[PDB]
Amino acid sequence: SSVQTAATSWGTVPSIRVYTANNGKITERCWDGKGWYTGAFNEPGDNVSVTSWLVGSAIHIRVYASTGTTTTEWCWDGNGWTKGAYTAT
Amino acid sequence: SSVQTAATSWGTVPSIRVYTANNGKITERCWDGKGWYTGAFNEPGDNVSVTSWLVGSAIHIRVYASTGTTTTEWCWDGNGWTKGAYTAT
Amino acid sequence: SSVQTAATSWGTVPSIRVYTANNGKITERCWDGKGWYTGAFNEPGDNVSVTSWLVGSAIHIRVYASTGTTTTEWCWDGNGWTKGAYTAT
Ligand SMILES: CC(=O)N[C@@H]1[C@@H](O[C@@H]2O[C@@H](C)[C@@H](O)[C@@H](O)[C@@H]2O)[C@H](O[C@@H]2O[C@H](CO)[C@H](O)[C@H](O[C@]3(C(=O)O)C[C@H](O)[C@@H](NC(C)=O)[C@H]([C@H](O)[C@H](O)CO)O3)[C@H]2O)[C@@H](CO)O[C@@H]1O
Ligand SMILES: CC(=O)N[C@@H]1[C@@H](O[C@@H]2O[C@@H](C)[C@@H](O)[C@@H](O)[C@@H]2O)[C@H](O[C@@H]2O[C@H](CO)[C@H](O)[C@H](O)[C@H]2O)[C@@H](CO)O[C@@H]1O
Ligand SMILES: CC(=O)N[C@@H]1[C@@H](O[C@@H]2O[C@@H](C)[C@@H](O)[C@@H](O)[C@@H]2O)[C@H](O)[C@@H](CO)O[C@H]1O
Ligand SMILES: C[C@@H]1O[C@@H](O)[C@@H](O)[C@H](O)[C@@H]1O
Ligand SMILES: C[C@@H]1O[C@@H](O)[C@@H](O)[C@H](O)[C@@H]1O
Ligand SMILES: C[C@@H]1O[C@H](O)[C@@H](O)[C@H](O)[C@@H]1O
Repeated sequence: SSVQTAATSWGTVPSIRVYTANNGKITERCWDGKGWYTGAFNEPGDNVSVTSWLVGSAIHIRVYASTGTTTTEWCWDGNGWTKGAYTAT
Repeated sequence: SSVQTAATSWGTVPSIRVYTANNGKITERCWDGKGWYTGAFNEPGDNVSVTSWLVGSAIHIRVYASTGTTTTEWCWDGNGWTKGAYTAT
Repeated sequence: SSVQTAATSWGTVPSIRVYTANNGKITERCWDGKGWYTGAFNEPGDNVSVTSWLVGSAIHIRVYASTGTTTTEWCWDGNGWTKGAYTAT
C-alpha cells in the first residue's frame, strides 16, 4: 500500500533520521546538514517507530521494528546498531 | 501487516515508553533503567502517536489514540491517565 | 481501519502539533497553551511522520507525507510551508 515512516532529529544543524517501512524492509535516510544519504540501518519490518536522546552532544537512538505481533528493538549508542533487550513479556 | 507502535524517551538514563496498537487495543511497555515492564496505559485504538516533555524530573506524556476517524488524547501528568482537550474541530 | 497521526512538541508551554492523515489528506491541529486550533498545514498523504527542533526561540518542523512509495518532506521555517530536498533511497 503506502509506505510508513518515522522520524527523529537532534541538535540545531539539525541531524534528521527518517525510517521507511516498505514491502517488509526498513531502511534509513539521513541528513547532517550537507545532503541526504542512505544510513547503515537495514532491518526487516512492516512498521517502524523511533525515539532518540542526547547525553551531552552524543546521540542514542532506539528503533522499534514490527512484523506481525513481533517487535524488535534496535540500538545506536555511538558505534553501530545492536539488538536491544526490549520484549513483549 | 503488523502491529503499529510509537515511542518516546526522556532524560539521560533514559526512560522509554513504547506504545503498541494490536487488535484494537493499545498497551504500554516501559524502561526506567532496570528492565522492561508493563505500564498502566491500556486504551482502545488502531493507531498511536506520542510526545512528552519534562517539568524538572516530572514527565508529562500525551498519547494520541485513533479508532476510525476519532482521535482521543490521553494525558499523563503524574497521577494516572486522563482524557485531554484535543479535538479534531 | 483508522486515521493515522504523528505528533511533535517543543518548549515549556508546551507547544504541540498533531498531524492526521485521513482519506488521503493530512491536516494539522495546534496547541500553544491556549486551546486547540486548526493549523495552516494541508497536503495530500496516506501516512505521516514529523520531527521538529528549535533554533533560539524559532521552531523548525519537518513533516514526511507519503502516498504510495513517494515521500514528500514539507518544511516550516517561520514563513509558511515549503517543499524540502528529501528523497527516498
Ligand atoms: C553520529 C553520526 O551522525 N554518524 C554518521 C554515520 O552514521 C549515520 O548516523 C548514525 C547516527 C546512524 O543513523 C547510522 O545508521 C547512520 O548511517 C554516517 O554513516 C556511515 O558512513 C560510513 C562512511 O562514511 C559508512 O558507510 C558507515 O556504514 C557502516 C560501515 O561500513 O562502517 C555499515 C555497517 O553495516 C555498520 N555496522 C553496524 C553494526 O552498524 C557500520 C557502523 O554503523 C559504523 O561503523 C559505526 O561507526 O557502519 C555509515 O554508518 C556517516 C556518513 O559519512 O556520517 C556520520 O559518521
Ligand atoms: C513517573 C514514573 O516513572 N512512574 C512509574 C510508574 O508508571 C509508569 O510510568 C508512567 C510515566 C506511565 O508511563 C505509566 O503508564 C507507567 O505505568 C510505574 O507503574 C505504576 O505502578 C503502580 C504499582 O505500584 C501502579 O500499577 C500504577 O498503576 C503504575 O502507573 C512504576 C512501576 O514500578 O514505576 C514508576 O513509579
Ligand atoms: C510560531 C507559531 O506558533 N505560529 C502560529 C501560526 O502557525 C501555526 O504554527 C506553526 C508553527 C505551524 O504549525 C503552522 O502551520 C500553524 O498554523 C498560527 O497560524 C497562528 C494562528 O493563531 O498563530 C501563530 O502563533
Ligand atoms: C536504554 C536501554 O538500552 C539497552 O540496554 C537496551 O538493551 C534496552 O532495551 C534499553 O533500550
Ligand atoms: C534540515 C533541512 O532543511 C532544508 O534544507 C530541507 O531542504 C532539507 O531536506 C532538510 O530538512
Ligand atoms: C498540553 C495540554 O495539556 C492539557 O491538559 C490538555 O488538555 C491539552 O489538550 C494539552 O495536551
